[PDB]
Parts: sequence; structure tokens; C-alpha cells
Amino acid sequence: GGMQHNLIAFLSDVGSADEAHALCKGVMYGVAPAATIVDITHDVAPFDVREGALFLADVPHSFPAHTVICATVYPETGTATHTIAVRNEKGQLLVGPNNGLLSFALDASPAVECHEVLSPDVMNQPVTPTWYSKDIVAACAAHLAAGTDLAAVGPRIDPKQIVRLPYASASEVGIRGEVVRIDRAFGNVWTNIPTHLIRLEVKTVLELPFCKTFGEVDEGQPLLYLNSRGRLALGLNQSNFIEKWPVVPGDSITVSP
Amino acid sequence: GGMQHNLIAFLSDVGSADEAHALCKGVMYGVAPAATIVDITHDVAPFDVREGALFLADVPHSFPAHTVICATVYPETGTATHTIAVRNEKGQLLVGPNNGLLSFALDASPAVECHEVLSPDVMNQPVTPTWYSKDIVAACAAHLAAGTDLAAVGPRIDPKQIVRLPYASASEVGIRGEVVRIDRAFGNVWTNIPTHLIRLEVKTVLELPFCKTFGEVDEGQPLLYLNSRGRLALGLNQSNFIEKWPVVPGDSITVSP
Amino acid sequence: GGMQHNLIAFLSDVGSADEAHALCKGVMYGVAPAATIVDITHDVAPFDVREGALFLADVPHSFPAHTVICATVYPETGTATHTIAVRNEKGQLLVGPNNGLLSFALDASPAVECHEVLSPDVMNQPVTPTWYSKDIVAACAAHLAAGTDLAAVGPRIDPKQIVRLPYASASEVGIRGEVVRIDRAFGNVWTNIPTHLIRLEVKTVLELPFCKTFGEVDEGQPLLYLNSRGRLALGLNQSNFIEKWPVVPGDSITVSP
Ligand SMILES: Nc1ncnc2c1ncn2[C@@H]1O[C@H](CCl)[C@@H](O)[C@H]1O
Ligand SMILES: Nc1ncnc2c1ncn2[C@@H]1O[C@H](CCl)[C@@H](O)[C@H]1O
Ligand SMILES: Nc1ncnc2c1ncn2[C@@H]1O[C@H](CCl)[C@@H](O)[C@H]1O
Ligand code: MET
Ligand code: MET
Ligand code: MET
Repeated sequence: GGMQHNLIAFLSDVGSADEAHALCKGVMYGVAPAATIVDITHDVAPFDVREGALFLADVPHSFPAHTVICATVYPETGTATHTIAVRNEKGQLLVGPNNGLLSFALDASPAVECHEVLSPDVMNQPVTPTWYSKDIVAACAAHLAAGTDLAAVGPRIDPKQIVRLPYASASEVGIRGEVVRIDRAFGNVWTNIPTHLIRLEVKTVLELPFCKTFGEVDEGQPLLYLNSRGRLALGLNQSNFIEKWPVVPGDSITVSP
Repeated sequence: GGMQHNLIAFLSDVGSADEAHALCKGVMYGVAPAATIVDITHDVAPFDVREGALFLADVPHSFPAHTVICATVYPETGTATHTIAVRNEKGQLLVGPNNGLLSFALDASPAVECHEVLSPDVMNQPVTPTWYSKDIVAACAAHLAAGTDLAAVGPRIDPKQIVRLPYASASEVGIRGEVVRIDRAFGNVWTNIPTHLIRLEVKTVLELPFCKTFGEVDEGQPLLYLNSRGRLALGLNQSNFIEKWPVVPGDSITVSP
Repeated sequence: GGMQHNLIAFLSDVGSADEAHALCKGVMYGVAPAATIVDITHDVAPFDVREGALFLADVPHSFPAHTVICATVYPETGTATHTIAVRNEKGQLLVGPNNGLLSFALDASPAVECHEVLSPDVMNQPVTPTWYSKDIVAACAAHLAAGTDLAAVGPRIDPKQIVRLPYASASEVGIRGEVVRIDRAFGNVWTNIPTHLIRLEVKTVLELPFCKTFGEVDEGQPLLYLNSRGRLALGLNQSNFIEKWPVVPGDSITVSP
């Protein structure tokens, strides 16, 4: 049966500059009054399922077991692509479109049970075809939060029926990797190079010192370091790296002695 | 007498980029510790009472009955224009400046009882003339949330004494309407044409297919559809419509066979 | 011993455009499930300790006594500069880097007891050198919120060992002052001139009327007024002042009859 998950972790691409995300929400308190709603972010680039998926990766680990991860970038709203409900190995519940959005969250804690959200009893009637995020995803997330059995949302599916996004691995060739994501607020660059395969040379060619933290080099100076995810990163001490060297997600990066 | 409304729905134009909205809030927890504060948005254009009012329209329906709708775009702060407190037909309470801000929220669920907020016992002493939003609107919203009788805020007024913003209707002439609001995050255009009066022709003249949802046309292609509010809308499938055809609120739109 | 502080007031520079601030947070609910987390703001300019400190000034007064003020602009993360935990005269608890961030908050309500956060039992193991904000500041803030004794975080220090940021006073010379902060959302200018030392002349030279509130002058017209903090301010009635006269923090301002 169901279990109370009092904490809803809410992620979308509708922004926080208008009421859309708050309505969702209004709906969620209606179903689950006791729930604590927490925004992950709503400022995922429009339709960008990959970026949303990347933002969700560290969520399962950072959040307690009584969490409903509600992911809501759904450009396929009102079409054949369904919403899915998942229970992971930590015990957390997650709800979102079966479009690859939960890919990296499930890498952190794998799927133990999944179901397609097909039952109207966990939906917000009547369902608007252009707003599945509110009427299906958010509504279902609140029902599971209130303690609804996972089985009641719809029929069981295999974990392989969950759409997964491709993630490129770094390999020893020197080690070649790529830029996965830029830390928007600061301009730091994150790579897919783990601890793990490792003054070094990074290829434009640069000689960068490897540090434990930002303040080990002078203000404005570049550095290499390992982030919280065990991956290699580039930054300027108290400055914006991608304003000096404008890299984009997907670009190659090679590290050699 | 009063009734507990545990959920505060908070809307302003002060943004979320500094502490202003959080102070409000600090004040609200002081009066009502048990209250759950939820932002509708704070990114209403400065002084734009119309935009704020549009953001509030779907709030009464989306939110449960134990909600205090706290609306806070108040360029008339410290002048003769008072704050009002309202109880609607759903049972929800709403507080804001009598400047037209609650207009469209009251269209959704009409006013059953109204009072001007004049009593200092529901205010945050001393009241700063430049911050009525915090010291009167937010403070009063928290008092009503805690269970304060509506009558205690100040003297009763007639619903007609509530300032209302004009809303232009769409009419059959072909059907002529206007652009009411642009969906900032995606670039979708919303019109005032209901379900209801309706490949069609939209006047620059365009031939657009009428769809149930975005993904019924190819990526980048334009479409016509009905939104959650039962009104006609324009969009590009996974793209920004007002970047292709830059329309602004108020502009005419005619739909013919 | 410790006391429950159920309300966490959370301030950072990591923005709300991605998951970073929400992870912090995830961590906080893990330690303190009953806690109510409230964002002050996350849109403090990168590394800008001064701006963050200014945003915190009015927080102690606006917020109740059971608040943990969690301040998190920490460019010195992973270096010798430690996190500190403070209990002020109001009874509130505050946690942040000993880099000047809590300076103006402590001006409002002075430090009664302080400790450096050195114990791992109030931290999030293992601590990432690049994320002290999450693993030390946010974790410790949640522990104190749950009721952990202030003494348990680490060794006691003197209040003078707390780094303080310099604040320039306005003086009678006519009264000379400076621009402290610009009200981002509206364009209003705040000065360091108190009530207190005061149609007036403001030096480019302008003749401005002194008003109680914005609407005492015609739309678009400039005015002088006192803000909620008892300090002199400049603005345009329903317009953006720094778009007409582009002043920056630090610039001189002289007021004479
Ligand atoms: N023009 C558009 N094309 C495709 N999808 C769109 C869209 N506008 C909004 N959405 C998508 O609609 C979802 C609501 Cl269910 C939101 O997540 C948003 O991603
Ligand atoms: N320069 C200005 N002119 C007129 N109104 C202003 C203003 N600055 C802020 N407000 C208005 O002051 C209110 C606080 Cl009570 C906020 O809602 C804001 O809308
Ligand atoms: N490139 C950089 N240089 C110096 N400090 C940086 C930084 N990037 C993030 N931080 C700082 O890291 C803290 C996490 Cl503990 C955040 O508060 C942020 O202020
Ligand atoms: C998210 S705060 C600073 C960014 C950094 N790269 C870290 O180690 O995550
Ligand atoms: C708010 S999500 C997508 C926008 C859309 N027009 C809808 O039907 O509201
Ligand atoms: C923060 S709302 C309007 C700004 C104003 N200067 C006030 O008195 O704080």
C-alpha cells in the first residue's frame, strides 16, 4: 500500500515570474493539506528535458526518504507520452513525464517499482490537454504524498520502458571528456571526468593548478578542482569562467600532464 | 466571527531578488506562526496593477477554501486609497489595495462581504507610509489567517465601492478579440475569445491549424488551441511565438473560416 | 542548552535558477523535519558579501525570536575562514561565514553568544571543500533549529573576533552622505542620511520636494522621502529613478536648504 511522503520537491520550466507554478501547488494543497512544497527550480530552459534531468540528479541523495520528487517539464503534454510514478531504492517517490526527465535521478537511486499514471482518481478533473503538469503530474504527486498506493495510479510497467537520456562517459586516451553543465550563478564549468581517472594541461591550451577550493589561487585566476559530485571542474577565483573562455555543454575537454 | 485560513497566497511587484518580500513574511509568521506562506509571484511588473490582477484570476479556483489571497502591488501606498479585506463565495479571504488588483479574482468567486482595513489592531505598528504592503496588507492577511473576525479590520463597504478594472469582451463581427496576456516563459499568446463563439484564418494574415495540444504540429510550427481558462491561444510547438510575431497586450486579433 | 527555532531564514548568492539552493534545504529537512524554510533571497550578486549583509539588516526585526538566520555567501569556502554561530539579544540564532556577512544583522540585534562551527556532529559528512554553505552553514543551521546547544557547534569566541564591514556615516557639513543601496525592483535610491539630521536641494543639482509617500507628486516626478529604516531616499513617482539619474552605491549626496 501507500506511505505518507510529507515533502514535495517541485521542478518545472514554467518559471516563477507568473502564477503557473503556484497553481500547481494550489492544486497540491487541495489534495494534500499537510504537505510541504519545496521548489527545486522553475527556471529550467523552456522544453529542455536534458537540463531539467541534470538538475534532478543530486536531489534523491540530498532529500530525505519521505519526498515526492515532482518533475514537470512536459512539452509532450496532451499526447501519447504518459506520466509515470516511481518508487526508488531510498523509498522516495517520483512523478513526471516518461520523456527522459527522471533519467539522472534514477541513476542516483534506481527504480524499484513503476507505474504509468492513467487513473482519473489521482488526476485533477477535468484534465486540460495543454496542462498535464498541473492536472496529472502535480495532482498525482500530491495524492502519493497523502498516502495513495502506487498501484492505484495505473498499470505497472518495466523499468526499461522508462525513457532514458544518453550520458557520455569520460575515457582515458591524457583523459578526454566533455562539458556537461555550466554553473549559471558563478560561471563555473562542470565536466564528466570523475575523481578518479586523474600543474596540469587542459585543452585553446591552458596550464591550470589543481586545487581543493577556489581561494587557493589569487582573485581572478583560473583553477581546476573536484566538485561535490566527484567530477572535475573549471573556475575563476571570485570571477566568471565562461565570460573569459565561453564554453557550452557538449564541448570537448582534454586533461594531460 | 473569524475562521482559520492556514494558507497564505502571496503576490507582489517587489521581486524576489532582495529581502523586501521576505520581510513581509517575517511579519506574517509573527502574527500567524502556523500559517503556510506560498508565493504566487513577486515578479509583477513595477506598479502594474492590471498584470497583477490577471495573475490572480485563476487563484481562487486552484486554491482551497482556507486560503488568504494576499495581493500587494500598491503604488498608492500612504495615500487616500485604502486596503480592503474580502470574503468570497468559496469561503476564501483576500486582502489588497482598493485599486483594481482583486478585480479578476472576484470575477472567479464574487465578494460576499467586504471591509476597508482601517483598524490599527490588525496592522504592523508603526505603519511606514511607503510600505503599506507590509504594515497593512501583509499584517492584516496574517491576522485573518490566525482567525480574526472580518468585521474587526474596519467598517463594512458595498461591493460596488471596490474598484474594478475594465475587461474587453470578444464579439462576433468572423470573431474579433484582443491579446490579453503573453505567457512569458514560453511565448504563447492568450486571447479573450472563449471556447465557444468558435484550418482557420487569423489576422498580418496566417493560416493556423486548430489543435488540442502543442505536439499535434511539427516542431517550430504555429498552432491554435484552447487553454485551461477556455480561451483561444496562439503558440509555436516547442518555440517562442512572440519572437516570430511580436504581439503586445491590447492588440487586435480576428479569427475567420 | 539549546532551544527550538522552527523558522529558518535562508539567504545566498547561488540563485534560484537551479537546484543548488534546494539541496541545501533537502539537507535541512533531513536534520530538522519540522522546520519551516523561508528564502530571504538567493539573488545576491556573486561573492558580494556587502550586498548580502545589507539584505540581512532588517531581518532580525521583521522575523520572530524562533528564527535561524542562515546566511550563505561564502567565496572563502574550504579555506581558513570559519563558519560562526550566533545568538542575538532578541533570542534569534544566526549562522554564516565569519567574513562580514552578518555585520548589519548584528547591528540591529547585537551578539550575546558566539561560537565557531568546528564540530563534525553538526555538519553534513563528508564535507565538500567547495560547498561549505551546504555541508557546514545549512547543516548547522538545521541542527540549531532542531534544538542543538550552541556550545556543541565548536569553541566559544569573543564578539570582536567577528569580522565587521565598515559602514560610512552621514555628517553635517548642509548634510553630506552617500548612496548605500538601490531598490532593484523600482529604481529607488537609499542613502545613509537618518531622519533626523534634517523644498530642498540635492547635489548635478536638483530641487526636490520632501514627501511622506510616492503619490504626493505627479506621475514620473522626483521626490525625497524617509524609508522604513528611517533613512532619506530618492525616487520617481511610479517610475525608475536610476534610469533618469544613474547613481551607484558609494556615490556622494549632499542635501541643503
Ligand atoms: N509551445 C509549447 N510547446 C510545447 N510545449 C509547451 C509549449 N508551451 C508550454 N509547453 C509545455 O507545457 C507544459 C505544461 Cl503541461 C509545460 O511543461 C511546458 O513545457
Ligand atoms: N517609486 C514608486 N512609486 C510608486 N510606488 C512605488 C514606488 N516604489 C515602490 N512603490 C510601491 O510601493 C509599494 C509598497 Cl507599499 C510597492 O507595492 C510598490 O508598488
Ligand atoms: N568561483 C568561485 N570563487 C569563489 N567562490 C565561489 C566560486 N564559486 C562559488 N563560490 C562560492 O561558493 C560558495 C559555496 Cl560554499 C558559494 O557561496 C559561492 O559564493
Ligand atoms: C554550488 S556552489 C559552488 C560550485 C561548485 N563547483 C561546487 O563544488 O558545487
Ligand atoms: C501554462 S502551461 C502552457 C500554457 C498553455 N497555453 C496552457 O494551456 O495554460
Ligand atoms: C520596499 S517598497 C518601496 C521602497 C521604499 N523606499 C520603502 O519605503 O521601503
